[PDB]
Amino acid sequence: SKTGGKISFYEDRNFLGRRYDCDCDCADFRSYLSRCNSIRVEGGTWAVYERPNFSGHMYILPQGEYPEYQRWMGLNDRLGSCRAVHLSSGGQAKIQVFEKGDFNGQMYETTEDCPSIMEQFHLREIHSCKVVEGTWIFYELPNYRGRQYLLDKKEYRKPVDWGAASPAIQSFRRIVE
Amino acid sequence: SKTGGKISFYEDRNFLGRRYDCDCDCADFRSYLSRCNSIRVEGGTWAVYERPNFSGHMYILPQGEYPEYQRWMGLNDRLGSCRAVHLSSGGQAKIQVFEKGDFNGQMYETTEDCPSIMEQFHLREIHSCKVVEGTWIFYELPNYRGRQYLLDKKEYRKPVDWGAASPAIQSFRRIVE
Amino acid sequence: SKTGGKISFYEDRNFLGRRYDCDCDCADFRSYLSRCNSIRVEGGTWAVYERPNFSGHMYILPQGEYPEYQRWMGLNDRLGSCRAVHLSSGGQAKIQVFEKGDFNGQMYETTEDCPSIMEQFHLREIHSCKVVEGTWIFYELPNYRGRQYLLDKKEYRKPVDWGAASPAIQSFRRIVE
Amino acid sequence: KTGGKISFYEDRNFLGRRYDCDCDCADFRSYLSRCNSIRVEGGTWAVYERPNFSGHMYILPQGEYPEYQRWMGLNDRLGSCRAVHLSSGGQAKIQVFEKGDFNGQMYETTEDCPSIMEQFHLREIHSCKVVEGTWIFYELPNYRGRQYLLDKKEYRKPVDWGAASPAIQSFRRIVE
Amino acid sequence: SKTGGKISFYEDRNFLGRRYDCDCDCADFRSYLSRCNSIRVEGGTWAVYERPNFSGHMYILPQGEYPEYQRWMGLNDRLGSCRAVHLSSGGQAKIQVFEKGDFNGQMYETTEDCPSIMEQFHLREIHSCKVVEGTWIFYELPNYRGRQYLLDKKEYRKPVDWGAASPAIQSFRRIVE
Amino acid sequence: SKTGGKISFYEDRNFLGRRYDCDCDCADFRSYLSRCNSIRVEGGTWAVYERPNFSGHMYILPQGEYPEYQRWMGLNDRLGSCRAVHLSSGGQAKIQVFEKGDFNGQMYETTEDCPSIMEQFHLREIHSCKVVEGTWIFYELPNYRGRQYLLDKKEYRKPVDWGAASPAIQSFRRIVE
Amino acid sequence: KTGGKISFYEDRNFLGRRYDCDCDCADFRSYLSRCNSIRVEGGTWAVYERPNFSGHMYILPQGEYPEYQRWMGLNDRLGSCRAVHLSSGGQAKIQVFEKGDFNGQMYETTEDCPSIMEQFHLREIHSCKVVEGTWIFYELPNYRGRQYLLDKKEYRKPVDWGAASPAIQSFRRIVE
Amino acid sequence: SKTGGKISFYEDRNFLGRRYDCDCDCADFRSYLSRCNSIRVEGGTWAVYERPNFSGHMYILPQGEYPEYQRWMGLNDRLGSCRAVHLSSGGQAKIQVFEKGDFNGQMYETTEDCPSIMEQFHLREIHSCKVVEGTWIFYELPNYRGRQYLLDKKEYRKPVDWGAASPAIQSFRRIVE
Repeated sequence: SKTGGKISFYEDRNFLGRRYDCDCDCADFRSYLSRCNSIRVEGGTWAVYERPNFSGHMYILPQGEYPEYQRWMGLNDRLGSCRAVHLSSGGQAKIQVFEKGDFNGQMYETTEDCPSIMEQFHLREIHSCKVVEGTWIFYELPNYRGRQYLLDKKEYRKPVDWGAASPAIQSFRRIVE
Repeated sequence: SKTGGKISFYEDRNFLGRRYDCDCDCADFRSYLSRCNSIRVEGGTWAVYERPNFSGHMYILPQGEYPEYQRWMGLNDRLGSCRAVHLSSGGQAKIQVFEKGDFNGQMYETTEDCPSIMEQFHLREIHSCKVVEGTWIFYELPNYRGRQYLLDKKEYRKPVDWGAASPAIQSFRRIVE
Repeated sequence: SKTGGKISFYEDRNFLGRRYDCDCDCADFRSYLSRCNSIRVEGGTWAVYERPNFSGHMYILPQGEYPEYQRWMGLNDRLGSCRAVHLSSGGQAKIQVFEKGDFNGQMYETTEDCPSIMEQFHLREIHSCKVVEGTWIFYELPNYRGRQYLLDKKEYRKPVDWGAASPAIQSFRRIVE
Repeated sequence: KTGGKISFYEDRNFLGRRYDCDCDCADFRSYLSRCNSIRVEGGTWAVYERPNFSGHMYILPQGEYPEYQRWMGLNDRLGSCRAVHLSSGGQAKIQVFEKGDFNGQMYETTEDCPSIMEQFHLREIHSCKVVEGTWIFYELPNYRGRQYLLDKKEYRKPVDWGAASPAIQSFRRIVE
Repeated sequence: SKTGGKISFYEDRNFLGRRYDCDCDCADFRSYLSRCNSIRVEGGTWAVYERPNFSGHMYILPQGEYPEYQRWMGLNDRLGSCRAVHLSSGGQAKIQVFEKGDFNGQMYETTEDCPSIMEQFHLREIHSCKVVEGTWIFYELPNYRGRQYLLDKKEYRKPVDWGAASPAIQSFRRIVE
Repeated sequence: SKTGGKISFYEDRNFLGRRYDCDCDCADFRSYLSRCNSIRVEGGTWAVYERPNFSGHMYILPQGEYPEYQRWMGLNDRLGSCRAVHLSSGGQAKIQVFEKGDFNGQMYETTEDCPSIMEQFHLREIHSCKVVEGTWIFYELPNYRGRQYLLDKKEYRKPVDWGAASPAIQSFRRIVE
Repeated sequence: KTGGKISFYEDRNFLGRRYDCDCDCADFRSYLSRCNSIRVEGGTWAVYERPNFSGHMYILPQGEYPEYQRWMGLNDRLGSCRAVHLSSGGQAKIQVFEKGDFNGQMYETTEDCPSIMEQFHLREIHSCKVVEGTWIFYELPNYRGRQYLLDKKEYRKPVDWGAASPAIQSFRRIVE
Repeated sequence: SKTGGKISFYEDRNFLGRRYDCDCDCADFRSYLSRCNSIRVEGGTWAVYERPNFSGHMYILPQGEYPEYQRWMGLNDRLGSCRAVHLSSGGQAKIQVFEKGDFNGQMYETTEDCPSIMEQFHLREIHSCKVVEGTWIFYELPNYRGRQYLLDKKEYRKPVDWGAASPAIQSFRRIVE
């Protein structure tokens, strides 16, 4: 799963026999193993399928050590393909900003970035803000220059709550994983 | 929120001189480094600060290699604390579920896992569903048993749309990583 | 090659700036890098793309250390997706066996494995062979047991070139790994 | 070769004295008395009962072997191991022609081609078919221009692979 | 205070079932594990807690492997937060230094480094010294130059006792790790 | 230095030539290298000596990258032995406990552990405490059983400051690195 | 063998296409055109100008080589590498006698000894001297009891090594 | 062997309980483990001691997985110090060269290297040799340049058994690594 995601199939109970290892999708492994009867998932979370090419019944596995096929709700040692469930769509973040403080004045909501809040919003300062999802950097200047502040919480009622000595912030941007 | 992640500070530019490694949050390394002119971030995103105990001008450094401080928009060479940003992958994950097909009849919206549809809600079948944020697993039988189906951020107009030949679904989970 | 490849993209020349790493295919990394001017392939062979979703122009990158976008024949630094390339190990070996030593008798070829060459091909013993490519195991009996001998890509007139003098073999196998 | 390593235990269930190898060892009977379990983290390995690769011999893929009977072994008696360099590459073949997928013009040599016609007399290659391996076309010779990718298959048009003109002057093999 | 360190929690005993890795402080993993019956601590010392946000009954686990919770004197199987203990190696480090031999004459006690004896104190030579806590470096010339001598937690009755043929010492540092 | 401590010597400036690596003391390496002209210290802090068997002039090196022998204050490429400076003597911790709270009543000081504070100190409860060095676990019962509390700070004025709902603590113990 | 790996770069200063080996490769001219830098992370390696170990050949310890002239190389032309298994062990010899450090009783065979006198007729060994390697004495035979350790040296008393009685019945070699 | 050894001590049988790891000698680990009933040597060969400061009874432990104190012949679980053992690589090779092929001429031996065998031994060419043990390099000239050939532990009557037919060599070297 690209952050250490890997999964290892074994042909005997309790991690024995031949072992086959997979870092990505793999649409068939019936060549390497005849049967899979235990799995260790060291990284990530896997769709694992009975036949090859992602066919048959599907069982899914996160990090952990599975010594018997029944403790993934399996029904045979028949497995043939696996797909990594790659994580949530990054498109989940959102933020609310206010003109006056303590959530007063005109308030504007956005799931995207903001180069010049003067231009897209016609506000000079920002005195309070709720983060509803995600994490955000506040910039004192347009174009993501200047003093930086990190909004890793939920709500903020005046600029010092994000560690600013002034309401001068003029652009903001989301971080992603 | 807890995997590999590492930051390295060098006294001199181009990754030279005394070196200090932070693999989690450090509130004062001024006794190891007198200065920092170059950073390497092998993993994660970091907030570094000019002063210790996370104060002063702060910069965010993603993975990357920064041979002088002007590459992290640094003002000068004084840094003193480092904090690693957590970027919750377990954000919101909503799902809607209906008792009739094509989103008719009774319906619920949940944020959380459910070992028994007919316990927590009063639906025996499930015939349509909306996934709003995240990706979920549908189970044939109560308490996360039976055949599993996997449901990404889509809409599902009939049970056949998530694979299932039937509407016999009586538990569901959200994914986490 | 196998699934252990890994490629890393840098935003500046000489392996500097923000860095993104793949070990599997990435539909988009435009939400991670503004540009790309150096690449480091640590494993595998990769196909890289100007645009997300594998559109645009395509450059092929083998293992090595690429300090500039012109050292992979690129037209500029706009890349947006990548995807590892495979080398057909499910179709990378055949064999030619021979009833009489030094290629007398009649010539029997396959690219599959053979359980009981009696059952499949109607010979009692194998006296010669040339292997097209691949590595192969002979066993004494049909069920793949008994003494085993292995055969790298070459030409053996008499059973002495592999590990015995008895002609007794009744099963053979290509090995994928 | 890449990341291969094998471990021999004098006792079953991966206990006792343990001796590790990642290339070949012609005799390790001095380090190891018996051998009743093996771990193979990477690669496939040939294991010989006696030193310098003699005696009965077993193959073992990666996997975990707690008894000698699990690798079909006869006793606990083994003393040398060779790693098997499975032939990587060597199957890339080709074929070309200046008209549409017909045995008219031909060319079947498994080297490289910096020039459409210097490395083999031909104006422009109009279609092709590999017999194994993966090959790369280059819109202009000495391997410049638009890169294009072909897997072991048959082609019948410069649009059966993604391109515009039949403009094609170079062909290179891949190995991994 | 910042090197490798890792803790692993298993849903089931003897290191089995779903697994969760903490390499720095985690304030709530109840959404990854419903339980924990076995822990592995590869690095560092940890505080784990029954409830999230570091509350409830707490246990300290050093490096080790704990196959049931009764091995960490656990009361039951509910754990929810993990915090890594910092054990400051840069504790106190005092040194005394005299202008005469055998601890006679003017003398100072310091906790901190000193680029010039004859700047901060008014001694040209240094002829005796006591190391109270820690280990220090003596330098021939001011500003951490010249020949270095190394001084562990000992007493030093004359300059010859720390190696030096002379008393020409005019800077010193403490060690840090 | 046993927590990842390693050092690498190179026979050319800027990390080139033959490289020799050392995890422990090494009383000679003039066989492997003729000259050392750059060093990378990846772990720990090293005494490094001019001749073999820890002889000649001594230079010491912490973590960092030293491309020229002069930037460790060297004078030649002559080096022959190295010793790891292993960290501070663990014997630095100390703690003060009080009968009444806010540092009242009889007060007892100890640099060692305490099995039964009733027996060694004849105190039933402990209502306040200063840690002067080290880190300590408080036990509600004798013999290090019972509820655990962690004193990772400096001073504490009533039991809840170490998270206790009661003054019932009866043994305490130091942690070491 | 243990942890050895070598990297060949087509370009100087560790750039270009790069091919890695940790066992031997008989020919890698297909993966690598030229070679102008090498990195050797582990082990010592023999590098041959031509395939299957032919041509001129250079040794390279671990180290970092940015030019071919840094390994005394003649060109950029090389195509195969063997890892050199430096002989580990093989020098442990011995000698024993029942009186005090005198060539009276003798015994010089470089195997093991579970029994003071069955594996070689002698009551108790009273002193000894190894000619190389490191050996271990055992207070009682079949290698039980107080262990004692001898480096390549000469001894002249069961107190020249740390023990009480001259009680000594077993001797075992070490290899690492 | 070399410096890459590593041994790990467990307080319970079957590699359980608290664990301490060494890669270099440890005068005391009684401040870390109450007991020891299983050991894991991952590299090297180790000498372990009942008491700190290498006193008490001594057990020698080669690479392997020791689940019980009786499987290293111990008398109980009180161990308190350890220290790696070396294998004399500064005295592990000699050679015997020969003026005339197949051991005619007179017999010249050393265990050192030889720069100019002309200067040292008064021969123009080397026609035979047997190597006692060790690996050796012949060069064409005295300064260790020219063509090189290597020689593993064996017996070569004519210069054909090593890589040439010309007798021209004037320098040779034992290699330590």
